Amino acid sequence: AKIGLFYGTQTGVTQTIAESIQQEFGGESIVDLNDIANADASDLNAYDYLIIGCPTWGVGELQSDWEGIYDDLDSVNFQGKKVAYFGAGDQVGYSDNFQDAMGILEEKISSLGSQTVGYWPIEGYDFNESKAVRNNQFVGLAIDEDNQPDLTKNRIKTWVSQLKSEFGL
Ligand SMILES: Cc1cc2nc3c(=O)[nH]c(=O)nc-3n(C[C@H](O)[C@H](O)[C@H](O)COP(=O)(O)O)c2cc1C
Repeated sequence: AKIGLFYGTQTGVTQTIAESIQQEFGGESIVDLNDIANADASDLNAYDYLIIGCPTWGVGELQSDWEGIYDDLDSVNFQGKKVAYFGAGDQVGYSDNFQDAMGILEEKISSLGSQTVGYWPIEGYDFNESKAVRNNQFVGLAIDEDNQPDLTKNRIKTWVSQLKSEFGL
């Protein structure tokens, strides 16, 4: 597929969101799903369009599989590649670290010559601080199954429509 989606998950939510995103794009012919736990950093080189999914755990920390491959990211060819991001978080229980993991990954990957695409509005959420927020907007899709599960389906629909316009679809 032209789009490679790499996700990490601890309690399965980010994987379910990833599957939904793949479905919304049109399925396997359009988006390849890859669990970062079973990947080598070089696997990301096979795609020119990437989607990076990761939930936040601990206190604003990267999900363990992403944490484990983080130091290898600088060896990947991200030069001129368009990269989108999504994450699962809990804005009520972790208002000061909402979606910090997505922010950490974008901050690292965007510093490696890539182009972040898929910015998302912060207005549909209530939180205090987030490393995923730059210039008053999220660096990618923020999903909250703990507090806003009813909004997930339409958020994904909206975001994917937005991304197609930015991914050549
Ligand atoms: C112990 C614990 C720590 C968490 N830490 C954070 C955090 O710092 N920020 C946040 O946005 N959500 C945090 N969450 C919420 C998770 O990101 C959320 O439940 C998400 O759906 C988990 O996704 P996953 O199932 O893909 O692992 C935490 C939840 C728990 C139970």
